Amino acid sequence: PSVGFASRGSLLPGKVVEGLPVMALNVNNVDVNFFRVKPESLPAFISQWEYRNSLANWQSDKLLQMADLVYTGRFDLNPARTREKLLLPLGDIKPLQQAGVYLAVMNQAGRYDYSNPATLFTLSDIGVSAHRYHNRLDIFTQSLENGAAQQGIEVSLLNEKGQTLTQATSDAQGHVQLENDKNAALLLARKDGQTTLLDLKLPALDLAEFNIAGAPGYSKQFFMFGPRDLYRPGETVILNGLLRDADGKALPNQPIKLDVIKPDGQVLRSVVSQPENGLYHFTWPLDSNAATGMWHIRANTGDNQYRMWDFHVEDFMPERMALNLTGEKTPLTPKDEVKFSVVGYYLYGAPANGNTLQGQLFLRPLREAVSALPGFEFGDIAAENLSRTLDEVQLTLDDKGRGEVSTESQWKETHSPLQVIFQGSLLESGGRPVTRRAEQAIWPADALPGIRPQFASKSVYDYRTDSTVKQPIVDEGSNAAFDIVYSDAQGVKKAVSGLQVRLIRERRDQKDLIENEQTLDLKADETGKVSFPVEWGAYRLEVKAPNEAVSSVRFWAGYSWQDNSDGSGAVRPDRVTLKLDKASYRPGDTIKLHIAAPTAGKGYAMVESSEGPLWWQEIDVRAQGLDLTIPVDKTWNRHDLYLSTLVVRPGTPKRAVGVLHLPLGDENRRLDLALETPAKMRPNQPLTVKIKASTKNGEKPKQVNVLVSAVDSGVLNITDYVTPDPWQAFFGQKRYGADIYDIYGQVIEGGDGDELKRGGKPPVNHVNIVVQQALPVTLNEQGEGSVTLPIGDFNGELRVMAQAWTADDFGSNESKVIVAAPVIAELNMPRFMASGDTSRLTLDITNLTDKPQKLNVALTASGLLELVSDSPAAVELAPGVRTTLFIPVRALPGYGDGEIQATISGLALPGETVADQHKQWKIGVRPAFPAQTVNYGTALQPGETWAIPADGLQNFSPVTLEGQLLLSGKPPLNIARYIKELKAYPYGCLEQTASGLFPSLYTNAAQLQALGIKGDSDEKRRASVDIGISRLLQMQRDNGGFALWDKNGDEEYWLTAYVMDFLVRAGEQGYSVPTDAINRGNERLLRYLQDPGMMSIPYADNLKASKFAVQSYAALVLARQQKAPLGALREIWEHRADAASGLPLLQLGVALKTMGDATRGEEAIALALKTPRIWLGDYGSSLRDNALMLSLLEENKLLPDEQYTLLNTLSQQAFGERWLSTQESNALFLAARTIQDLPGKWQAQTSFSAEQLTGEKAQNSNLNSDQLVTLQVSNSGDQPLWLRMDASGYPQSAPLPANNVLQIERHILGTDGKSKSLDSLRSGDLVLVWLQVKASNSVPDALVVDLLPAGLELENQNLANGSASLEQSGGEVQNLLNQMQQASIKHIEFRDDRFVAAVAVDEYQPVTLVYLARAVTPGTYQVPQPMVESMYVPQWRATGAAEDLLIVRP
Ligand SMILES: [Cl-]
Ligand SMILES: [Cl-]
Ligand SMILES: [Cl-]
Repeated sequence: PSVGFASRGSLLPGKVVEGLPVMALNVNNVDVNFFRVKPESLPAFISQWEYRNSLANWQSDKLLQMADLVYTGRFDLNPARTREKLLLPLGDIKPLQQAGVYLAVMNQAGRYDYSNPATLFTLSDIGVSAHRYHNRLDIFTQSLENGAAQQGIEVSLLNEKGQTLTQATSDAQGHVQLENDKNAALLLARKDGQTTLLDLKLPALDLAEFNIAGAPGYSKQFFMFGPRDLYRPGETVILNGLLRDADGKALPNQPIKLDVIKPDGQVLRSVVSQPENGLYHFTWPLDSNAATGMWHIRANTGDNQYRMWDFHVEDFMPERMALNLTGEKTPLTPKDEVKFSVVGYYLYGAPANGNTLQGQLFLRPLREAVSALPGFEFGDIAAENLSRTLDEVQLTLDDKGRGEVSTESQWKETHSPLQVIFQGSLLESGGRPVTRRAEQAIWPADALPGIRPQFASKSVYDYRTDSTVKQPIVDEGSNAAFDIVYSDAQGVKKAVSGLQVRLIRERRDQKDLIENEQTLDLKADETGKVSFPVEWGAYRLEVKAPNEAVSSVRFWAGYSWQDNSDGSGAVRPDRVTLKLDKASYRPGDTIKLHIAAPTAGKGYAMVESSEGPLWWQEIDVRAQGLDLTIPVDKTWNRHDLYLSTLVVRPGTPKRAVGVLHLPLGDENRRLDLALETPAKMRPNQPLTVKIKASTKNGEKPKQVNVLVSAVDSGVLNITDYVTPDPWQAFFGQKRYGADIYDIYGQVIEGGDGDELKRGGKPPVNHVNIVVQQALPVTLNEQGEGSVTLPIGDFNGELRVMAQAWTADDFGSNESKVIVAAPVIAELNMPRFMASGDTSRLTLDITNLTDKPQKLNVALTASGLLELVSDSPAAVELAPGVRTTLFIPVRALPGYGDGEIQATISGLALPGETVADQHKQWKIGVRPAFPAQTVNYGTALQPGETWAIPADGLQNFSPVTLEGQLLLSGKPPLNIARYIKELKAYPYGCLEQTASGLFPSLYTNAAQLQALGIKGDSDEKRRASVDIGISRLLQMQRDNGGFALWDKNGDEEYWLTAYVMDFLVRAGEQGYSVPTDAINRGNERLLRYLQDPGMMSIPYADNLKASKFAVQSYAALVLARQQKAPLGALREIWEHRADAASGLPLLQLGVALKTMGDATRGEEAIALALKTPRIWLGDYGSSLRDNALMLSLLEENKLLPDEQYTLLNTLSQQAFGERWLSTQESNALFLAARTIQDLPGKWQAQTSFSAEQLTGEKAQNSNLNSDQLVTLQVSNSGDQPLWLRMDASGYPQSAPLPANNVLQIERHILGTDGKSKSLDSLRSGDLVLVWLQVKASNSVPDALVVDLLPAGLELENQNLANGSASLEQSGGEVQNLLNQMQQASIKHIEFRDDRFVAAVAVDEYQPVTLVYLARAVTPGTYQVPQPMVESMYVPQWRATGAAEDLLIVRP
């Protein structure tokens, strides 16, 4: 009993019309109404309509207000009881033959439903295909069916408002060139001869199947390069630069502005770089307190289009070993055993003989099985057990440093492609791994079916998994389109017949209901396009190939509440395989292109750039292929040049696109750079690099400049660093500078360092980073030169890198130099040690001589290190043999460094004298517990002095004690942070009305503008107060009391005092309130003081407390008018014990003082500031009451010291409050509106300065323990100064677990999801450390510092290539990972001695954090407690439960 639009397209052709396609079942008569959309403001209609399937009855009023009804036509059909689709004769409708975009709303004759089927369309046989560029836009007009009517004058380009900007004609048969805008919205065709709609708001055609990728530097090229992309905090960043034009040619000496960007996006430093001999060179030191993450240097050549140079800043350890994990290139069959070949070796040139390889084998689905087909999914999504942990790998490499990893197949009957991932960790003799990942593809057949939905993927919430996930969605009652391909691993589409295309409806709340079935035949290099009528709910489209291989994609049918993925539903055109005769072309050459389209079709063939086309027209394509000539022009001096083709053929006219990069990079512009270095060398000796630049036929290397660098391979392998190539930078394939738009897809068919200070001074890491960069040299007449780089005490591999340049000639080369001693003696130690820890250090002595060696190793420990044993080892080593000495050590108490020294004897050298060798290794030591923070804050009056309390810095060790002193002229409470808007609202009930106007009695537009708060004009605000008064007066009852809405309603006792307070204050602020109303109100307030017994508050939990709050408020309002009888006040005072808050007592106190009883008045006020805080009925809270008490004290100019105490308390309460009620923000605004009205100027004389300190804003000053213990500050100003003192450092001993506001707990799980037994921990084990943080109020700036036991090392997730994955190894704690994904995390840091997370937490949302760690150095370790604290409020702090010692076994 339904009828709806089947095509859901935006354009039906004027030729082969057949009207609008409609699918009906048992519906004989259909009433359709057509509406012509108003030409003006048409983009506003499209954005509101969003190309829907149906029209909502309420939302129809707004949408159809910009469209006029032209025809009301009913249509006669003949179905009695099949759901056949049919035509709609539109040719007889004369108003529809006119220009404009139409909307058809159909309904069953006498049916009334919530929504009726609706579609937006245009009747036209015109087919435009626009091309967008950075400045211009070239449109190509055509025609549907047999004919390519190219003439195009009719181009209506409308903006966001809905006004046409330009319209003209050009080129052979017809074409048009127009000015492009950044905020352009539409494009329309023809004045009277039909209309074609094309909008720029829709995503441009997806060219994902085409190689249109490259650098976006179409303008003057600036190649940013350096010796590495990975730095440690405290290192000097080296960056070089060469500026050239679009064709790599030299240009005049111009300055380039460079900015250093932090991971948070803030700039650190800005410089103006000037070139020296055509070379740019930027150097600056990273602070030791620098943030870890992806930093970058951004360059500005002058085009204001930034050039980026990314670099990691991490606590990395250079790799001392190389690990190669190799699978098979070709996918395995489901019957095949999975095998990985392992190769490990020390970079100093020796195999990893006997080294342990620990690892994980995982089974995962291989859905993105063909890289050549991006977006195409392969395999059954409904198939179970495709994600598993296969085995834990534990093996020893042979004498050659070789091994093999294998697992028998446990997926022999799979119909879906799978993958086996080996996450292998090759371990050092100390336990530190070198981790790598290898993947093995498994294919159920040689060719598989692949599915790509043509519809967008939007983020839809799923309450079955309680997590929002982006999934391909389509509107309910609309057809779902899909691209189906039968492809091999390489991407070539194979011919197949008998594909079981099945539309399955998944159970909502029995079994999966098979909705529709199909049979598909595919041709080679053909993309199948299937469309199925979809109803509602969960769906799955599965295609089965005759070889039994099954592939399926899940999709939801329903509503979209915006939240769309950036162009997820973009049109993908059919491919036109374009072939070229030569691999590279030049200005003197002539290109011969073969256009091999799927079928015949007219359109265009051209050469493009980012500034426009260069071969504007070519129109024909005939038979099966077309070889055409393109003469490459001499003025084309750029490498962003591409080729493009378009073909169309009617049956609907199927469109196909072809795109290909035109290579213009000549090989004669490349320098033949040769580097001659020795293959092997000794440490502490200088390395010599012999450079030789040349080129064939020419052989003239005129003034060649060479920049030589040498970096440790163990640094470069972490980020698989590629040697910077200047030829590929300036001449390599640049990105496609165009965007293609066409309508063939819509055609109808039918401070700094402060976080590290809170955690504690990190121990120093003494690792050696071997990096060298010599000055740029000049090569002589022959093109010869030499660079000598001094190499220190390094044992490993060194990568020699060189960059060469002239004006247009660029070269790059690399060579590997092994730096190794005759006998290598290397010590493996943890990253740091804590006080009271024991670590088994390992010393590897390797004989790299051809002769046997006899040595003595003498060991001693200095600093905060001591040897557990004696180790007076006698070492005898045969050629190429390595031994490992176990050196157990203990870390002494305190913060500092430790050292192990080795003096080796009997080193027999050939020819050379036998002399003693010396080696030193340092380790950083720190306490095994987090730092504590002491915080002080006070306002110093002029002349007055502040000194640090004697009991303050007593628990800190002076060595690590650091502090921060912030001085300012304004209080720490910033009202703009809590109040963004302050506007009058004179409507609603009695409470709402008074609450929307109370702040409006005191502020003004000038004050709000100075505060940075949005408000009303003074005129609007005053008019609103007057409206509110007149409304409130109508709620006054005959007894003078006030009701909630009407004068006849029940009396509201607290609100009567509230509204009376408002109305009396309104009078003092220049507003008129009738005298009779005030008198009646005051008479009623007097009844409250005299008669609390007649008060009916039945919902009150504490009736006496409620009655007391009413009387005290009534008392203050009458006393401010000198109308409160002292007898009544004294009798209310006798019941003071009834108060449940300080506010009623402070109000009563002010009343007693005002009316004459200063003794009882001062007693009440003093009692109020000691009394802590429908339910109570007073609409109150602690926050509100503290702000009202503050205004009361200020207003009555009493207890200024108590005012400063409440102001600091308020600042912390506002900070910790999720949302503020109207009365809280009102009270807070009124208490803090006068503090920013004072200047920020301040003066102070301090203990740490001989010169006076002055400023106009808050100026921080870092302090050391000498300064802090004698810290004294004096106010030398005429205004009060505000000081904040934060001191941090390790205590002398470990404190006990404590918590205030915040809560933290730590638990360690194994990768099996079970609790890990902290004794049964072995060197190499991966563990999941789980933190849970809770809070009794909002902590927007919580800093989680989890100091590690020295035996645990973090798996740095930022350096994915060199570490184990949290995602892959955390499958058994997916609940915890999902909880963590929901947390608001500012940043996460994987440091040497700690895990750090900056997070927001509150009472309704506990935070879950999970991190992956590895047990490395064997020993017995102290476990520091987990810590969490607020940066702004350091008193919001928690230390988790004390844990048992951590034992790491060998
Ligand atoms: Cl080991
Ligand atoms: Cl006030
Ligand atoms: Cl802060």
